[PDB]
Formats: sequence, structure tokens, C-alpha cells
Amino acid sequence: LHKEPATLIKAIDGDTVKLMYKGQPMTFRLLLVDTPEFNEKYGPEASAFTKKMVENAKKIEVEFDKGQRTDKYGRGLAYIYADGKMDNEALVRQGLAKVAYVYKGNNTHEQLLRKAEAQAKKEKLNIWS
Ligand SMILES: Cc1cn([C@H]2C[C@H](OP(=O)(O)O)[C@@H](COP(=O)(O)O)O2)c(=O)[nH]c1=O
Ligand SMILES: [Ca+2]
Repeated sequence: LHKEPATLIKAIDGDTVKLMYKGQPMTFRLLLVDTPEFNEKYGPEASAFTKKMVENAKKIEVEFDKGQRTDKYGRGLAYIYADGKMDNEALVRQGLAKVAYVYKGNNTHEQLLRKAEAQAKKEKLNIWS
């Protein structure tokens, strides 16, 4: 996989963000995770966590996987990095997302994220409390 440039347009919630990618605005949905909706328990914390990561980043990058690059809603499907740190993994490691929506052929980082979930779960963090 390859990292490509993007710039923040605006945070949306724990697992979606609006970025400018190849000069076009698009909403990105984070691969392989599910944060609670803003209206649910840990939803505000998930939203906050992603907002902070992307707004503080000097460099945002998007990494597509091998499979579909947009979903049925026209959202980009990617791993999103803030100064080299992957938000997808970070939200899971913090107990602010569950590994979810693991579809064949867009699952390159599946093991890495499950390992993070196992550790968040061992620590009883947030969702796992
Ligand atoms: C993360 C992801 C979501 N989706 C679709 C599946 C779900 O369809 P449904 O809306 O029919 O439930 C939806 C969940 O996204 P959200 O968790 O943002 O609601 O997004 C994909 O198709 N591929 C993906 O990789
Ligand atoms: Ca969600």
C-alpha cells in the first residue's frame, strides 16, 4: 500500500472526516473500524479523539487498500494517518472503536488492528470498561 497526500477540510465524527484528496473534497470513512455515533456512549470521545488527531497534524495522508476505494455512499475508504500515526489503529488501541466491517480484499491492516483491540480490551479501556 501507498500513502498519498490530503489536507483536512473538517472533522466529522470518530470514523469519518472531510479531506481534500487530489484537489477534490471528499468524505472519508476509516477502514476496518466502527466508532459509536455521536449520540451514543463514547461517541463524543471518539469524535474528539479523531478531531484532535487530524486538526493537530502537520501532514495528513490517505492510504487506500487493495479493494474498493469508495463505498455505496460515495465515501472514500482508507487508512488515515496524522503525522505518520494511523487514526484507525489509534482509535482501536484506545477502546474508542471496535474492529468492524472487515471485508475480503480491503483488509490489509486487519491483524494490526485486532492486536490493538486485544490490548485495549486487556486494559479495559473506554468501550471495554
Ligand atoms: C467501513 C465500511 C463501511 N461500509 C458501509 C457499510 C454500512 O452500510 P449500512 O449504512 O447499510 O449500515 C455503512 C456503515 O458505515 P457507518 O458506520 O459510518 O454508519 O457503511 C462499507 O461498505 N465498507 C466499509 O469498508
Ligand atoms: Ca460509526
